[PDB]
Amino acid sequence: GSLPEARLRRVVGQLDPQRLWSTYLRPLLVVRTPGSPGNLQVRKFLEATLRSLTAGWHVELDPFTASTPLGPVDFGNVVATLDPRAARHLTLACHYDSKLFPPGSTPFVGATDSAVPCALLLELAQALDLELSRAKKQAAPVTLQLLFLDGEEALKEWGPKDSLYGSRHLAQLMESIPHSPGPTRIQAIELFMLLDLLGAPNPTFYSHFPRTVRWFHRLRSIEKRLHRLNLLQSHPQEVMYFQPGEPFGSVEDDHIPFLRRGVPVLHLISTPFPAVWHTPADTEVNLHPPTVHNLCRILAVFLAEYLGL
Ligand SMILES: c1ccc(Cn2ccnc2)cc1
Ligand SMILES: [Zn+2]
Repeated sequence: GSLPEARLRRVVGQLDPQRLWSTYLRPLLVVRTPGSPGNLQVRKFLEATLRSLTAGWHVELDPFTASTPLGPVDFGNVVATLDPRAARHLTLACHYDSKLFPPGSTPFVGATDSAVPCALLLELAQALDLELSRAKKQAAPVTLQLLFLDGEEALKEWGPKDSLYGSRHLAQLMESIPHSPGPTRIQAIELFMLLDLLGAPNPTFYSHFPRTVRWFHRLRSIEKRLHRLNLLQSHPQEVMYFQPGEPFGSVEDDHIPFLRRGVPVLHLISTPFPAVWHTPADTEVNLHPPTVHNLCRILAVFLAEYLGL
């Protein structure tokens, strides 16, 4: 169920690293705390970019107001579903908000956390647009969904109530909406793959959920293959990212509200975290571009194999 070497090198060749970097990543690297103008502008940028894709995605916002330590705040999740008619979908997710820090420092823009995840999803959707479009026209049975969640980060301290505002809301919302066969939109998620903390040098990923280990093994195999095919940079050893064995640690994140409702999850998060995590140095200059593009190639092959593109 793997690509022939020919399909694979063509798929990798559809990626455009400058597009990823300049068209998708750079515009996100602004302060975008919930309720801010910057957050609103990034939301509108994601929406408009997704609506421009030629495949003709269904794009909708999930807006809500919630109580926070800062008083009422308005949040909005961006939900892009390629074929709303389809029974089920692979869902790829990330958070688009940036963590609020108090005034008086260099602004926190969360390059790894999660501007790079956001940009990867946009690049994958654009690079595979012709294949995705063809699949949707063929009424392919499993479509693609991209979620850009708001309010992942705590506004003032992490706990079950000041965190995950967007994902908690969206999971409850999906539970309340009928789908066919469903019976609700929660059952339409065939797999929930959450990208977080990506773009630093030397990431390490582990399988967080035995239920989904087969897909983790697929990612590891694709890393090894692309290494052997001379398609990964600054990758001097065949397995570097996808590590076998017990996880370093689990991480509370936007998958939790879905996991608790029985959705299968793969958590694609570096553990240990980037050295710059939750400091103002989590910026563009501290990203490692070759790693970002390595991950984009791994993910593009994964996506084409998962969906038969
Ligand atoms: C502790 C608690 C929660 C997290 C979740 N997280 C992920 C990205 N930024 C924050 C990480 C560590
Ligand atoms: Zn964070």
